[PDB]
Amino acid sequence: PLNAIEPCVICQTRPKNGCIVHGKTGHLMACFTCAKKLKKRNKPCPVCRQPIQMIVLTYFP
Amino acid sequence: LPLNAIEPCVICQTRPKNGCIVHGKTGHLMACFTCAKKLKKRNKPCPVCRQPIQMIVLTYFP
Ligand SMILES: [Cl-]
Ligand SMILES: [Cl-]
Ligand SMILES: [Zn+2]
Ligand SMILES: [Zn+2]
Ligand SMILES: [Zn+2]
Ligand SMILES: [Zn+2]
Repeated sequence: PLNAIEPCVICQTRPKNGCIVHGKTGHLMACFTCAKKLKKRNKPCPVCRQPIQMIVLTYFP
Repeated sequence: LPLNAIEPCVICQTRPKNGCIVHGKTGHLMACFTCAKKLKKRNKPCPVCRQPIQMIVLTYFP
């Protein structure tokens, strides 16, 4: 996934570490800060429009 | 920026890192969904932090 290393598609600054979770699937295209704002404002997933169940701060060990 | 995100699953060394191991509010992404599901199914902890595995999230990269 060559886009995994590109910046947050919302702020184009921070890395993609704000995983938007819904059930057993996640869309990772946004930083924790950007993804938390969406959760806080009760917005859906930007790409699939499923509700945001949680934000997971994603590390690549 | 996490340049290691595009390296393969550290377990099978084949499939991409799309098996996010979730525990509390954090996730360790270093394994494919297949490999991460086997760990969860067999009730193993997170390979790198040993926290219990709450869930595996099949991670897509829009
Ligand atoms: Cl959250
Ligand atoms: Cl699971
Ligand atoms: Zn952002
Ligand atoms: Zn989504
Ligand atoms: Zn694997
Ligand atoms: Zn862990």
